[PDB]
Amino acid sequence: STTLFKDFTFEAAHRLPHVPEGHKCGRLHGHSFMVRLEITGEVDPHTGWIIDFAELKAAFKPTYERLDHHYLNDIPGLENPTSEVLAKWIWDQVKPVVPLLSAVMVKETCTAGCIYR
Amino acid sequence: STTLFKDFTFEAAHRLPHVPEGHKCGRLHGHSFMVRLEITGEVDPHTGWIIDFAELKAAFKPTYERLDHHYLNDIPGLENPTSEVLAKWIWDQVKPVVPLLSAVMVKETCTAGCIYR
Amino acid sequence: STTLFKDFTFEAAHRLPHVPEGHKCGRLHGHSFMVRLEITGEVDPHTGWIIDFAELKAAFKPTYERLDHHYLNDIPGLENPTSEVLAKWIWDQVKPVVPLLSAVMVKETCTAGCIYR
Amino acid sequence: STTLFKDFTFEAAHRLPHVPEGHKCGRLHGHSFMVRLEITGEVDPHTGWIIDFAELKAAFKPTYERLDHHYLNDIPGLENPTSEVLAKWIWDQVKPVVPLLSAVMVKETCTAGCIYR
Amino acid sequence: STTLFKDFTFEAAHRLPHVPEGHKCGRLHGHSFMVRLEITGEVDPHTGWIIDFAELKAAFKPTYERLDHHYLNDIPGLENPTSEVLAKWIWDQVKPVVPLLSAVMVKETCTAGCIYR
Amino acid sequence: STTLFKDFTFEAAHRLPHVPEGHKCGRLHGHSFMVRLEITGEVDPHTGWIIDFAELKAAFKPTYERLDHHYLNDIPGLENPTSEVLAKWIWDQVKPVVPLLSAVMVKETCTAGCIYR
Ligand SMILES: [Zn+2]
Ligand SMILES: [Zn+2]
Ligand SMILES: [Zn+2]
Ligand SMILES: [Zn+2]
Ligand SMILES: [Zn+2]
Ligand SMILES: [Zn+2]
Repeated sequence: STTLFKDFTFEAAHRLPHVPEGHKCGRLHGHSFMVRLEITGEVDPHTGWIIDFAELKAAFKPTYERLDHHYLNDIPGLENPTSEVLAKWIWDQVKPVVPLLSAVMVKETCTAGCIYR
Repeated sequence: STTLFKDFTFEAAHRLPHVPEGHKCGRLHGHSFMVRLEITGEVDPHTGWIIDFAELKAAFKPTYERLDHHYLNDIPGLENPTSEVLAKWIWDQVKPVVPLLSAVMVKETCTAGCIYR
Repeated sequence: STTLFKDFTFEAAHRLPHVPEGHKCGRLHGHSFMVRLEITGEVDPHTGWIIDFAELKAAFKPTYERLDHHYLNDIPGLENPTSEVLAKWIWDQVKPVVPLLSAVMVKETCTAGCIYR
Repeated sequence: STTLFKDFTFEAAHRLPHVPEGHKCGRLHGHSFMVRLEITGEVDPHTGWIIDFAELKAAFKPTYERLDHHYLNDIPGLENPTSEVLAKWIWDQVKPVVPLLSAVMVKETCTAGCIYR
Repeated sequence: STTLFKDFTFEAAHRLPHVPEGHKCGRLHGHSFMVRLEITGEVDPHTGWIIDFAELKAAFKPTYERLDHHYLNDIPGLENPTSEVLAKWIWDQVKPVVPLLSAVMVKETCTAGCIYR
Repeated sequence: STTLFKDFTFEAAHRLPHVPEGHKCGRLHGHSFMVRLEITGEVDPHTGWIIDFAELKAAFKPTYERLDHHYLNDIPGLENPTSEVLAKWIWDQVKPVVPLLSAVMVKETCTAGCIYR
């Protein structure tokens, strides 16, 4: 009934393979992505934390490193790297290392994002 | 399971008619409104999208074009143009042409708003 | 269902008493905190408001005045003033004087927060 | 050289009377304006300030009063309330009571502004 | 004197060819770029403007459409697309069509940019 | 010529000890500060940079680690930690190790700050 969240940003290149022929999103293009990891459980009586942040950064780092300053399409499972797919992919990578993960949000621009539960 | 949202902003004038006599919100005034449209449903296996963003831009244009750089009180329904009523009004114009709309959020200033579901 | 929310910022010092000895969060430090108060209920058909912002500002001021330009550890209950605890603590001061309160959000930095419902 | 700046926002209705017939700016609209007041001068060796802020807030207050939650065009000197006009008008009102003011910046939208000196 | 500025954002891929072997910036990556164009000139007595905003949108359009949703390295003059080269290149495409232009600010990420001229 | 800027944030405590009896700024308090370092110089013909953004972090690291998650009053030179004094103090710590530094900006809150050259 308490939730935490943490934002990270990464710089990346991608393109959408399944859009019609002219579409601007089929060009190779890039963005400053924002990812929000959201976490839900009990507040620890001694530490007063649901989770240490240094834990959360450590458990995300392997996945973060694959995304940042990379080309998304070269990453297995991101063959079609829209926000929807990216956020599912991210959940799939993070959830088995962060059991208390309750949601992933991805934002490609400042005016548009996607949330996966 | 998956949600998407898209943010727009318009510049309009409004004033509240039902506040007490000298209240600042009863004077002719303006804001940079932000509106957020939230969509929920199935991710298409092939496009990797819930909805094309261009369908949405197009289905909101007419309602948008009515709000932007206008005086709100002169639009039928926006007689009492608080944030609450305005989010409800946008939902009401928008839900018929975007069946997957799951929420409307209105912000009048950067420090306050309202969400209608 | 309609939800309102208002955002406030205060400047404050704190430190965490229960982290291990090296840790940077055990040092005397501070932040620009953000508290989001969120309210749920019925829109008044006459005023077009779930609540008047003036009643909200007035009901939170006592709590705000305690938090702002202060050292958080010196407030009873905020002895371990993390986000999770800061937010439960704000809910307990505010729920009694704002019965439609539905959530409290606290952010310490721009990239990390906590929500209590 | 040392410079201070302070940012204020106000909400306000306006319209531009000298744009052509169709033009959307010639329709009654509003924005959330941002004004930045910039001040240059000696730092006092004892207080470490160029100026007390409360002395800037109090010296701006009467100009800020006339602008916040008002229709700009009713204000003499603002009959044509473009950004360039509105920043030169604020300097004309503030400069006499803050003789260290060195610039005034007005923004109407988050992406556009104007600087007068 | 008076100064105007207008901000644009474009989404794009690039990478640096002249950085050391392993350097992250030599991978294909991208950013959400910010470009600020700054204009300096006389305010016209009758319109109250330095320059019509959409006279400026229309004049940046061909330079903008080439940068947006594109791969910076394919464009002639941007074979080494650093901030500093980007900014001067934007200058060189725009200056000839916007005589009053007085500065180009390019930003690659929220916390880093460069100003030419 | 060309200017680079890079922004950093740190989380600190302070209090001013030279303000009158009651003043809110004389109480132990904190902010999320922001510091912009600004650098001016030749763009290198081959690298297309003025300075390497990595040589800047390394040279600033020792100063940033003294300010971050600390109480500013304990640091010599910051006896009276106003924005103005702090900006000047950052200049004096950084200029010897970054000779192309041309300005330092400090922001205590999102709505106020100070530039030193
Ligand atoms: Zn994209
Ligand atoms: Zn209003
Ligand atoms: Zn802290
Ligand atoms: Zn306008
Ligand atoms: Zn880059
Ligand atoms: Zn302070």
